[PDB]
Amino acid sequence: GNLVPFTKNAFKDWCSVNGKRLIILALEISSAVKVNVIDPSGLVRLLSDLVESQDTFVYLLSYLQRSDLDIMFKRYPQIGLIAENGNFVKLIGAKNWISLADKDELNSWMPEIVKLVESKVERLPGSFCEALDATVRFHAGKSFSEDRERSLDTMGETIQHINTLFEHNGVHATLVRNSVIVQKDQISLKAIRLVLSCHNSNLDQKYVVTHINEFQQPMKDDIPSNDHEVAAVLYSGGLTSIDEANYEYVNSLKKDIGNTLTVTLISSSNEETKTAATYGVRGINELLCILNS
Repeated sequence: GNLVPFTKNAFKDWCSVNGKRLIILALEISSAVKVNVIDPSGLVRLLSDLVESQDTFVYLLSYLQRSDLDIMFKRYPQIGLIAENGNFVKLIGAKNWISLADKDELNSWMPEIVKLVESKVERLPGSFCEALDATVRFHAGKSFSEDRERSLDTMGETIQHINTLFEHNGVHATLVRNSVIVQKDQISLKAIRLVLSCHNSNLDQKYVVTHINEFQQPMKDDIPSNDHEVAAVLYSGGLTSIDEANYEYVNSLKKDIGNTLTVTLISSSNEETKTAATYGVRGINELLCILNS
């Protein structure tokens, strides 16, 4: 609420560089007929000028699984995709997904996580389990209205249970809205770093896949190649803990990239919530109109 408003001038200033521009948009995409939600065709339409620019690369960061995103954006190859918050990446123009998630890790831990969450569901009527390929989400569902206190208690209990058992694997549970999400530590940061590296150092997919262990390493270890092909990076999101980690990371890139900009969607009322984003916008249409200017 106390952030400087995102404007066309601030955006155009950010664009004022010699080199590639990387834009990562963490948006809730829905094909349904929250209020800051948009459909695939609307997103592409509202950014038609932005994407048609030759030096600009736009990526969607989404919690959705690969198969849902492929259905949504099959007709729109101009948009890069990052699925399940970073576990999978489809570079612009690519036919195949890159798995940042390690399949042996998935095969080993996902069934245990799902079983654990399902056992919580049994003891909390109205709740349900959503299992994707590399993430698990425990939804309070109707249990939240039946008894919000019991629901929150059970979710907090579940967070402690999962973190105690899986933290050593680099896996954590977090409370997001009225659900618990289980994911790989800093996987969104690692995906952003991977996408940035590809466009910054001109990596082809085969190199990335062959050297995927390097992109799976902790965010601490970072020495970028001589290339500065990308001269500007922008991240837009909301006000979640995961967004915050992304804002802080993109903000920190100012030492390596040149121009960086972070902007968050704000509303009435999450105005008092703290954020590391530099700028704020009050709606998705306003955000996209600025980015397309």
